[PDB]
Amino acid sequence: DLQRAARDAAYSMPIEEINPADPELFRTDTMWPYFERLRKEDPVHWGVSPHEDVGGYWSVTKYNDIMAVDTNHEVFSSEPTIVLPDPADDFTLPMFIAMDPPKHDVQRKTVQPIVAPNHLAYLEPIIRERAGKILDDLPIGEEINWVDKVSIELTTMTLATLFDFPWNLRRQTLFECVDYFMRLWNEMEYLGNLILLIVGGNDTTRNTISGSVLALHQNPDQDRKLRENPGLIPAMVSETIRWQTPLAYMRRRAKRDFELGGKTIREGDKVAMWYVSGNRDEEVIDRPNDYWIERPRVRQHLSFGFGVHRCVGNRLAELQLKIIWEEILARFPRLEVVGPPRRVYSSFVKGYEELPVVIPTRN
Ligand code: HEM
Repeated sequence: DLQRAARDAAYSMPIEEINPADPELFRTDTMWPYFERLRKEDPVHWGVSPHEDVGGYWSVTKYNDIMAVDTNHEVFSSEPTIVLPDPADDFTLPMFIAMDPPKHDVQRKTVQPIVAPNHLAYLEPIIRERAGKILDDLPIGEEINWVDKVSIELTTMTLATLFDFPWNLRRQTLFECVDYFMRLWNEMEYLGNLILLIVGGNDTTRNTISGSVLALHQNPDQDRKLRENPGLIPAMVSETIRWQTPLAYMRRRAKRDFELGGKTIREGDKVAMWYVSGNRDEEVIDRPNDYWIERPRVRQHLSFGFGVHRCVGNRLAELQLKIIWEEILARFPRLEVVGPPRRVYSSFVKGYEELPVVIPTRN
């Protein structure tokens, strides 16, 4: 089908021309063969994009390589940004994800409370109630865009719930403040930090909900295993977060000359940590291109990163999705995917815009 044509085109073409950051590979879902080939023949790979903002950059495609970059913030700087294209000046709000340790470590401490375990324990029964209602309102035996009707709805609910937003003069004035800045974003320390949490927990949680549904459509063996024993939901949530890799990569910038995969990454070079490709390294992961809930070491995966920038919201994400999926199995014995998805046109955000689903029956 498509996956074969791309395998042909990828192994055929001259390896230096492989530009993994092409967003048209990620939307057509044809990017796996390119990454597989690099993983073998050119693990640390110099490529060039047609786009200026990007230009030439290193693709780090293997698990251990990626870790060596992620964990080493002395050499590999999260400044000035963490996406490939260099910063404009549309949005100058201070993101601590694109800040380096001393300054970075301080700002992070300001958000660790809001995602602390005793606060998660407060939120759980609320998230569950609220998820329960969103799901009780879905239509039965009628086709819906799962992304708009379920993933966005549930994702919006969680973020609202996290910050006790509306869903009174100061509570209301803060929401409005936040809504303002989030709109501008799409088109000042503590405010950025709060905007980062929202941005960093929106499309990632969204896409993992849409992801799960497709994964189970593609593996009816593993749907059965899940509905038979619901104790496997946290496993399934892990394996989806690997399988789907909502943030495909994160970039860094070398502060000195550095040797990785026997190649000299030069000072000031851009380095793309391809988590999407590292999550499928045969060398570290058994049966990497298999949706496998009961795979051993289900938790060992790159999708939340490693090192000082490791997703601060990882346990909230896993608790959100756990509750969501408890509540989904309770209500719907089938989530039949009736048409092919329509994927986001980005090599950063690996996600869905459309996912046609029918829910036949309830309870
Ligand atoms: C499935 C869900 C999620 C995935 C896959 C994900 C993935 C990531 C990744 C890959 C990073 C960068 C790691 C690195 O550079 O080494 C990151 C950072 C971050 N994520 Fe998430 N994330 C998820 C959910 C969330 C949630 C729910 C929140 C907040 C409620 C959140 C907030 C953040 C923040 C604030 C950062 C920056 C951390 C720092 O700079 O120290 N994420 N996330």
